[PDB]
Amino acid sequence: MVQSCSAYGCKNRYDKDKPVSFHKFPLTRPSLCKEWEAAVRRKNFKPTKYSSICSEHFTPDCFKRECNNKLLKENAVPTIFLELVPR
Ligand SMILES: [Zn+2]
Repeated sequence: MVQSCSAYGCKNRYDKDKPVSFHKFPLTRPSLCKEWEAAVRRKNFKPTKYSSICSEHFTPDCFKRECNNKLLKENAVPTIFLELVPR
């Protein structure tokens, strides 16, 4: 537990061992960004400290980029909270 994320009551942990990464709510990805909202599903993901997501929810394939701490290409999505379902 060396870093928080948006995911309500998440079990993330920025440890030297745990290869978990963290990202901040992006602006380059807007429409798709709506998807990120699902990543939260909370009252209203306030960009104050919640404007960020952890890898634990993202798909391994979404980490194709070997950047410093910015891995969430157009593909990026918090699948784990994929609300998109047969309404
Ligand atoms: Zn998380």
